[PDB]
Amino acid sequence: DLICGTNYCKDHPCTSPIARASCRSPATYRANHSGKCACCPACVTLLRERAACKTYSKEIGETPSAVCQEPLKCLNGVCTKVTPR
Repeated sequence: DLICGTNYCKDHPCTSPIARASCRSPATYRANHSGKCACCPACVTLLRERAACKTYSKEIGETPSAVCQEPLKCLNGVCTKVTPR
């Protein structure tokens, strides 16, 4: 679990970043998605509630391009409606 301080990616820059111009819909560009602390851009796919998902943790470097559609979270391997409190 490698703390992702505001300047982490300055020390660990994206080495082979994709361009925004390269993502093809329905996939969409995100400036900070892939790699440890999400230093790399990605063309991402969004998943619906209940759909299966792989764990996403940038703190950990586990950064699948297919992610739950915000504010859904991947819990127990399923895109889950979390409502805080």
